[PDB]
Amino acid sequence: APMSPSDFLDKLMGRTSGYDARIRPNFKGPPVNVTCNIFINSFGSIAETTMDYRVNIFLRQKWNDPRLAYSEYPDDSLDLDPSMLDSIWKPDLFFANEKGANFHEVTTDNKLLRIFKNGNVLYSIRLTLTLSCPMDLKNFPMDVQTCIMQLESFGYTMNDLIFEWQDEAPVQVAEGLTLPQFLLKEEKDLRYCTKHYNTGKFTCIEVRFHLERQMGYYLIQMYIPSLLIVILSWVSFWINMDAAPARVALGITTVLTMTTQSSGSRASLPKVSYVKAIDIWMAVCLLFVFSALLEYAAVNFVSRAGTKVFIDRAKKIDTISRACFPLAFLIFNIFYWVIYKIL
Amino acid sequence: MSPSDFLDKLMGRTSGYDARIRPNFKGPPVNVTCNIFINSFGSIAETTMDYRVNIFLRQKWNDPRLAYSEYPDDSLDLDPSMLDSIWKPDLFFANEKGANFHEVTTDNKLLRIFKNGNVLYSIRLTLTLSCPMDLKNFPMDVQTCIMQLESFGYTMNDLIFEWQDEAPVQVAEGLTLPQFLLKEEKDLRYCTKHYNTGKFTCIEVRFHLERQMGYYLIQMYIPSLLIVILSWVSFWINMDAAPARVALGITTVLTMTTQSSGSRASLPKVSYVKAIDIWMAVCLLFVFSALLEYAAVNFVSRAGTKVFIDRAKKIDTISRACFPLAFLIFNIFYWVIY
Amino acid sequence: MSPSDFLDKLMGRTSGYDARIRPNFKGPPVNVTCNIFINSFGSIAETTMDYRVNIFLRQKWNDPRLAYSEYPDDSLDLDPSMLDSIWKPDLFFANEKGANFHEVTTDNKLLRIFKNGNVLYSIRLTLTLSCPMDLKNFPMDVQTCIMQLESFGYTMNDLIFEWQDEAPVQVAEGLTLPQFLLKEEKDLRYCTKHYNTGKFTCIEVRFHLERQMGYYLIQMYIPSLLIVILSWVSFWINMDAAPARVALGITTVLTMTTQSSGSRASLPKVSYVKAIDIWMAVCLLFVFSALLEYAAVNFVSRAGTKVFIDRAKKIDTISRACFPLAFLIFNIFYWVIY
Amino acid sequence: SRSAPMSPSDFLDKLMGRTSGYDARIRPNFKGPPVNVTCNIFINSFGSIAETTMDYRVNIFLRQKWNDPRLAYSEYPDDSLDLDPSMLDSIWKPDLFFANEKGANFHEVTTDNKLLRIFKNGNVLYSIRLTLTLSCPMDLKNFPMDVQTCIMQLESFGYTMNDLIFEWQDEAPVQVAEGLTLPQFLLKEEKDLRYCTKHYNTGKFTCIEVRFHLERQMGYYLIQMYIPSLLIVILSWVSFWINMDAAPARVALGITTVLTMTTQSSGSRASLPKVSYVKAIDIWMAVCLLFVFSALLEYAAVNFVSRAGTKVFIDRAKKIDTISRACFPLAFLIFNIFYWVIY
Amino acid sequence: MSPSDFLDKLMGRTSGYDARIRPNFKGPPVNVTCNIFINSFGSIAETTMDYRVNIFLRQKWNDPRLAYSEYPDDSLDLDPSMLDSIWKPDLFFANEKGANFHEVTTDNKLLRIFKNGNVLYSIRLTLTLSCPMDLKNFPMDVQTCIMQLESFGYTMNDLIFEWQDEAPVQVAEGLTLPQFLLKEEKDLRYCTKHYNTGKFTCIEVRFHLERQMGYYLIQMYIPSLLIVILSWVSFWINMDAAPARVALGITTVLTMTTQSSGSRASLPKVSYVKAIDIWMAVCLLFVFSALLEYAAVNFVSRAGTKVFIDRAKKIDTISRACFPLAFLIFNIFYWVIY
Ligand SMILES: CC[C@H](C)[C@H]1O[C@]2(CC[C@@H]1C)C[C@@H]1C[C@@H](C/C=C(\C)[C@@H](O[C@H]3C[C@H](OC)[C@@H](O[C@H]4C[C@H](OC)[C@@H](O)[C@H](C)O4)[C@H](C)O3)[C@@H](C)/C=C/C=C3\CO[C@@H]4[C@H](O)C(C)=C[C@@H](C(=O)O1)[C@]34O)O2
Ligand SMILES: CC[C@H](C)[C@H]1O[C@]2(CC[C@@H]1C)C[C@@H]1C[C@@H](C/C=C(\C)[C@@H](O[C@H]3C[C@H](OC)[C@@H](O[C@H]4C[C@H](OC)[C@@H](O)[C@H](C)O4)[C@H](C)O3)[C@@H](C)/C=C/C=C3\CO[C@@H]4[C@H](O)C(C)=C[C@@H](C(=O)O1)[C@]34O)O2
Ligand SMILES: CC[C@H](C)[C@H]1O[C@]2(CC[C@@H]1C)C[C@@H]1C[C@@H](C/C=C(\C)[C@@H](O[C@H]3C[C@H](OC)[C@@H](O[C@H]4C[C@H](OC)[C@@H](O)[C@H](C)O4)[C@H](C)O3)[C@@H](C)/C=C/C=C3\CO[C@@H]4[C@H](O)C(C)=C[C@@H](C(=O)O1)[C@]34O)O2
Ligand SMILES: C[C@H]1[C@H]2C(=O)N(C)c3ccncc3[C@H]2CN1S(=O)(=O)c1ccc2c(c1)OCO2
Ligand SMILES: C[C@H]1[C@H]2C(=O)N(C)c3ccncc3[C@H]2CN1S(=O)(=O)c1ccc2c(c1)OCO2
Ligand SMILES: C[C@H]1[C@H]2C(=O)N(C)c3ccncc3[C@H]2CN1S(=O)(=O)c1ccc2c(c1)OCO2
Ligand SMILES: C[C@H]1[C@H]2C(=O)N(C)c3ccncc3[C@H]2CN1S(=O)(=O)c1ccc2c(c1)OCO2
Ligand SMILES: C[C@H]1[C@H]2C(=O)N(C)c3ccncc3[C@H]2CN1S(=O)(=O)c1ccc2c(c1)OCO2
Ligand SMILES: *[C@@H]1O[C@H](CO)[C@@H](O)[C@H](O)[C@H]1NC(C)=O
Ligand SMILES: [Cl-]
Ligand SMILES: [Zn+2]
Ligand SMILES: [Zn+2]
Ligand SMILES: [Zn+2]
Ligand SMILES: [Zn+2]
Ligand SMILES: [Zn+2]
Repeated sequence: APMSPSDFLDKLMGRTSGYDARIRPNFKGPPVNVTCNIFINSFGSIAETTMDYRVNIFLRQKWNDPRLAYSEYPDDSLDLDPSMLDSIWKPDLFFANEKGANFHEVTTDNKLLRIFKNGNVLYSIRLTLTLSCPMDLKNFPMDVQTCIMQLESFGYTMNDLIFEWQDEAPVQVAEGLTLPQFLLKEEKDLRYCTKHYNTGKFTCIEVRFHLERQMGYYLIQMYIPSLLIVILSWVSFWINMDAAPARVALGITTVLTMTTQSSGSRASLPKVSYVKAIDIWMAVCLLFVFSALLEYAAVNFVSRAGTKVFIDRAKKIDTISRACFPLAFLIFNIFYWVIYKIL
Repeated sequence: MSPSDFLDKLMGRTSGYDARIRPNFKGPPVNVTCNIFINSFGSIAETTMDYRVNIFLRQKWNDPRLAYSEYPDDSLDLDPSMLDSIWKPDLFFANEKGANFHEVTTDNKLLRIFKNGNVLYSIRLTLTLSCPMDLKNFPMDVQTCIMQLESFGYTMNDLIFEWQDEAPVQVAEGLTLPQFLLKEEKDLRYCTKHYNTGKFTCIEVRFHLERQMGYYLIQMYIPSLLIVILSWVSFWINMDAAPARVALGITTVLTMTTQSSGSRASLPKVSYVKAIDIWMAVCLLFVFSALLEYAAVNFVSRAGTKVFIDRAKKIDTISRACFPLAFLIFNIFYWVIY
Repeated sequence: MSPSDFLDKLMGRTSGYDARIRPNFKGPPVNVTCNIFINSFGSIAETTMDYRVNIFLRQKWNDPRLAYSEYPDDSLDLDPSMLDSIWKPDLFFANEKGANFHEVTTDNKLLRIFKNGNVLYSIRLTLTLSCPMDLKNFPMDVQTCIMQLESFGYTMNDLIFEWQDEAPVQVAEGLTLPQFLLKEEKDLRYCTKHYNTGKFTCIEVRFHLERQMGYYLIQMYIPSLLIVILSWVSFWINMDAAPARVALGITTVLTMTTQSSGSRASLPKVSYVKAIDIWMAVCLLFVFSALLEYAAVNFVSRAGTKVFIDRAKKIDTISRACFPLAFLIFNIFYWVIY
Repeated sequence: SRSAPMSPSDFLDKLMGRTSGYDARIRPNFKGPPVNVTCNIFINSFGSIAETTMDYRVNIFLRQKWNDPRLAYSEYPDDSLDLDPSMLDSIWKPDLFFANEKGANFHEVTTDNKLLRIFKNGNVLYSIRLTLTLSCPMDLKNFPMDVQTCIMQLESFGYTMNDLIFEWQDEAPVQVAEGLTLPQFLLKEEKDLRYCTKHYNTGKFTCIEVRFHLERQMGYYLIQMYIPSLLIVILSWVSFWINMDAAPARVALGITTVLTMTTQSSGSRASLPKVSYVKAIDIWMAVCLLFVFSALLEYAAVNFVSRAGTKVFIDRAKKIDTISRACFPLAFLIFNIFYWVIY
Repeated sequence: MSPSDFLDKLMGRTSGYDARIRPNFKGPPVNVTCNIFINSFGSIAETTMDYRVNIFLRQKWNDPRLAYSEYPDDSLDLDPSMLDSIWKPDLFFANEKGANFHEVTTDNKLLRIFKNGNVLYSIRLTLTLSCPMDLKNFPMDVQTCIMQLESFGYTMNDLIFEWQDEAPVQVAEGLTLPQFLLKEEKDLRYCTKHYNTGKFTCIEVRFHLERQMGYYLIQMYIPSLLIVILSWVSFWINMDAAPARVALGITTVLTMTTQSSGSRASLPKVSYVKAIDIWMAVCLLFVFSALLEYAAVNFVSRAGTKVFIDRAKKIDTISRACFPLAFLIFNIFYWVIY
């Protein structure tokens, strides 16, 4: 008859085992090789203001512990109760760019422990992580962001512990996982982030996600409504020059609506000190609207004396402006959209 | 037999019971029958794309090691501290963003065992669950929010989940949602997962949430009508009054833009066209056209000759009937489509 | 007898006491008498539809195993660490959204035992309780917020809750709420629950919260009067001044819409008509009619003939008396109804 | 013959450990008079004073002193001994809680922020660092020239007055960190001390109280509230120097000042709780609104009496502006004299 | 010697080691040498007057009880669970508002011991530290944020802190702050505390944060210029156009007030004059004077006599050159001062 599980666990890692979790596998020999892979269950809360993003993952860690090799059962592997994780050695993996992180204990510890005949261990744990993602917003809202995730050892130096991504499918994403503001690109870069502190040299592996911001929201809520205000400023040119309060009021309100439009769009962003692509658009839209008001300043000023010579001279400005600003604004959009579509 | 001695022999020191070993450990998978009582349902957020729920999660399964003959009682209600001593499933919620137990004034847990070794295990949980939303038809949209009950560590050969046949999901009497109607029919299905670590049991319940329309009539649709109707009073005003007709034309356009942008403030920044965007867009055309109407009236009437003053006067008389007509025709189409 | 030896024999190692067994375990249900002291009452949120409270929860019951004769004292005040050694009820709050104990500087708990085995158990708790609100009469509404004390694991045959006869709910002296008046009368009743797991004891207290009106007079009703009264000054202005009368008519309409929408910002998005919606709607009619009044005046006076200029002049003289009259008549109705 | 003094390990074991027979569940002088606990606090930080939630936050060192005869020692000549704070679990100590506490926490980084010192005669000094959010009911009648009294109640939860009594130190019970400033308030030097002895249906419990006096700084409200209101009132007066024929200009100027004043008034109430009594800022805004609203009614009169273009009425209307030009600046100055003198 | 046996003899059961006793307990104070690695630096809030940091805190000291000769290794890297078995300093952060350890996936701690008994102890911490700010020169202000490392329980005769001589504070490569520049030079000093409980070791590091100006040029200073320049176009407009010049004068004043008040929204309510208040105040004078300029032009030109119409015309011609000049002179002064 085969050995009872209770007796087996006691002899392998319990009281009678002589197993010490404070000693690493191959303790006098070469470093432990931990093979990592992650399953991304959820990806979101991508905040420009706080410059971070949230992720829910299953972190898988694989390594060999010869002390856990067994011959008592024919099974290729054994699925163990996760309470046995406290009894075995395991890597001290932490996330270097983590701002917040927690385990999941409902309804029980969200953990998995599997051991193989030859002493291989599979250790999966569910984690929620808030990771820092420094952003370059120069091309906002046509920007593309690279958010990273660093898996590092806190206490073991490179001679004792080394991390490594799986060869096949290191990062997996849940089927049908969508982000409302971004597109998560299929290609994820993998690299080493090996750290050198004054305490020594520590293993660190990295994955980089590429996030492309979706443009459609900004067309509807930012670019189209700015067009509306610029087009509105042009109706001044089809209005009678004698109607001063109407043309001025129409010129002012477009300028002020454009400033609140511009400042309101910057409300959901961090206070960076470089020029963004949306700042260029709003600046130029503000010129075209501001020029339409200066256009009437000229029309009102040259037409002071009611002599036909000046009334017609002022009339000439409106006829030119009626064609030139719509032309000049179209020329600007050609340049603008080509620059941020080509580059 | 004294309860103290009984508990010791069944699951305590003298029992030889090992909670690290599942029931029927060398045999077929443990069949866990689940049912939930929804105590509270709310915090349905479009922005963060999730909802909050307070539930009693009931789990039923058979553990032959816990069968008893010492008492005639069909079942025994045990102190929940004994839950630490017995095996139980590792149920987690796959789409959970936040979750907690309830420990006031004591652990909000229930443990009941039956003669034949059946276990009833109820626990009170608060869960924040993710609910991806399709807002194409907002605010006449209907949302499907799910809840996945999954095993983290046991594969399908060791552990299987299953909904109760009779009344798997129960809702507290008189439970109302201020923004939504929770439909009576809940879909039940399997979400069985296949990871690189293996095949894991997963069962799913889908709630159907129908957004209540009344709020948006009062705070969104009626006040937009008011601005469109306001733009039409321009057509009954004297054409000579340029500042009045222009100012009235502008303010309606700007009030309409702030109205439109303000309605999008409580929503996530999605990149598709919503039903409210169509309404505001068209309302903006009718108000913007009313201003362009005066641009025409002011332009054709430049020279004070009677021929043009009457020609300009003709535009207002047509516009007075045509925009109210055209706007009514639009509402017929709009409300019929959705 | 030394206290150390006494505690050891009553509930410790040598006692044979088992906290997993209830008092009168083979007999009738344990009668727990509850009373609460409300230390703090506030954070009453309409949006999230809940309120926060800080209380001392007192529980009284008899455990014959804790009867003593070793000391003449009527009762003994025990160190609260002994609460872990005795049986106690599993009271939870059914409508609790959040709850916590208080551990600074030590556990905020009290344990007192009496000669005959009676136990007094007081614990300080902060609770966030759900309070579904009816805002039909807002801001002249009155709200009923409840608090349910329930057993999670014991059925009615094993455990029954009951309010004290004398002063079950006590309130700290000078406790005031800035937005509400907490009425002196609190309703007490049974909320006995029937789940598929059985029948569970539940007792309930209902607080009546009357919203204070003064804030809304100053920040909502008076400023709306100001805008309505402002619209009437148009009628004392020259009819030739089109831009002035129109601009004055528009700005009052738009100020009234932002006034109306801004007042709904601190409320949940409910789909029924509130009393404040009626007021703002009617105020909007009187302001909107004042603008339509000038549309008529400007339209009938097109040709500068004396017959129409006087006919248009007649409208203003009637309107000067009729709208102030009609608005006063509306307030008579409105304030009398609510 | 001078033998070696007792080892600390053995000493702690005999005083409060295994061999001691010490029971932390029994109070000092258990069959005798009440334990006299002498309290004092050091205020490390004082802030987050919120009108809306009606509370304030404080970081303190809470010192408690009392005598436990069981902890008297003669084995060392030292007047006192500084003990590892893990020994706090082994001794009896008071059950002090803060009666008006809405939130409270200990500090465990990098170790427990606690101090335990014992004296030859059995006196104990126990200091613990706490962050507390305390409720402070506010009277805003005189806001923003209001003065607030925020209290802090130290109470026993489980011990009645016959077993436990609290008492402030005679010398310097409340100490404040040097250079501690509050941006919105001035913390007055004088702190009131008194008894808050509680009588519940569970009995009579010791309670001692400290009252802080917080005087709100006026400078912020001059710059952001009072001066900008003056600007709008002064702006309304420029109407009186404008031509009476210019109806749209005088009306538009009259309206915009009224509406700017309402948004000014409602915006100032945004950071306050929704109280149902009249505040001092409500009086100011109300009167400022009268002066601006009267300036518009002034033109209603000017426009109405001057209907027919006859010289008699045009001059009669002209007389109103000349009186108003001097009377409103006078009347507004008279109001400020009254207003600022009252508060 | 096996590691298990070695740890048992050095600090475990057979060791006789007592973590409640400090190294050199009857002798001179323990000298703890501190150094920090700044992994992250941010959340610098003016409103709450604090900042957040993520660090590795390194502590070095000698414990002769931990000296070893059993292995030739210069040092040994120990499992961090052994930290509970050894004595270590009670370092706390005096100006800490919030602080936490990091336990994912295991305790983020490092323990290394040397032959001679030296200990290296590194722990990862997130800290929210208070940073009182002087905003007199905002937004051209420079801030000094400090970090105090103090002993809570040990007086100066038992425990002394000290910064490392070489590289006490290290910063992660490529660490940038979006609003500030973290200066390379960090001041180090002693903050030794004297309470009524005694004299306690305290060492301090001061970071110098220079606020980046570019954001405020784009979102604050340039848009204010735009409104001031807009006010000047009034001077090229016909004096007969009263509603146009007044409306243009008003809207610039009101846009400037909302501009000014909106810039103060992200700041604490301090009662001293800031540099941005001076700028907005002066910008408000130039815009307010442009409106008073027309009050003069409209008033002196009452009677249509050529003498006054030209006299009023003279004011505009002077104002057209003088305000652009005077505003340029102001900017020369302003930007040179700060
Ligand atoms: C000269 C200003 C007057 C008032 C003109 O303003 C207007 C029209 C009327 C006037 C003629 C409108 C104005 C923009 C200007 C034109 C300006 C630009 C096209 C850009 O800026 C210029 C000058 C600027 O150096 C001050 C310079 O950046 C420097 C410093 C930078 O460090 C961060 C550095 O990276 C760089 C290398 O070098 C830049 C390259 O080039 C453009 C960047 C300005 C955008 C401004 C805005 C966008 O939204 C802002 C806000 O939400 C609002 C309410 C109004 C906008 C506005 O006010 O827009 C706003 O502030 O035209
Ligand atoms: C008809 C609208 C035109 C544009 C008129 O608008 C104005 C004046 C000009 C036009 C003549 C102004 C308008 C109110 C209307 C008159 C309307 C009422 C007195 C009330 O509503 C009516 C119709 C309503 O049914 C559409 C009906 O509800 C029932 C049936 C519904 O099912 C069909 C059902 O769901 C619901 C639960 O029970 C009701 C009993 O009775 C009143 C309730 C409307 C209030 C509206 C408002 C209050 O604040 C809102 C907002 O903050 C804002 C910015 C402006 C307001 C406004 O716009 O106020 C506002 O939106 O007059
Ligand atoms: C007299 C005001 C009239 C209405 C003038 O207002 C205007 C133009 C029109 C009028 C002529 C506009 C006004 C500024 C003033 C001129 C004022 C200054 C240049 C400064 O202030 C003066 C007086 C001030 O003492 C009241 C004094 O502070 C000292 C002494 C105080 O002890 C008496 C003491 O407590 C204090 C701590 O230190 C100071 C040194 O000097 C300047 C500081 C004022 C700035 C004001 C503002 C900036 O943004 C604010 C707000 O976001 C807004 C909406 C409008 C602004 C405004 O309203 O700006 C605003 O409120 O001109
Ligand atoms: C065996 C451990 C550790 C130890 O406790 N001792 C006594 C020795 C003895 C001889 N040589 C090395 C050690 C150290 C290192 N090994 S270990 O490689 O298994 C180990 C164990 C735990 C660790 C660690 C390294 O880095 C930080 O956490
Ligand atoms: C008996 C357990 C587990 C174990 O510890 N041992 C020693 C053996 C021995 C032989 N065959 C299988 C095992 C595994 C599996 N069984 S179990 O089915 O009861 C079990 C128990 C706990 C588990 C688990 C599976 O997966 C998740 O956590
Ligand atoms: C004695 C307990 C409980 C138990 O553990 N056993 C062994 C028996 C034995 C015989 N009859 C009943 C029991 C049950 C019931 N009793 S109890 O009434 O004291 C009890 C104890 C704990 C409970 C509970 C009821 O409801 C839920 O939590
Ligand atoms: C000695 C304790 C407590 C106790 O456990 N016993 C057995 C007795 C015996 C005789 N008289 C009184 C007691 C009580 C009271 N004393 S005590 O004064 O030290 C005490 C100890 C702990 C307490 C308490 C009072 O009230 C709050 O919690
Ligand atoms: C040895 C400890 C402590 C102690 O427990 N005893 C018995 C004595 C005996 C004689 N002299 C001093 C003591 C005190 C002080 N020492 S200690 O320096 O190692 C120490 C240990 C722990 C401490 C502490 C001081 O202050 C803060 O917490
Ligand atoms: C602590 O050690 C440093 C060198 O590591 C030394 O310079 C300093 O003097 C020591 N401090 C004391 C108080 O002895
Ligand atoms: Cl206007
Ligand atoms: Zn790539
Ligand atoms: Zn369905
Ligand atoms: Zn009642
Ligand atoms: Zn005082
Ligand atoms: Zn320096």
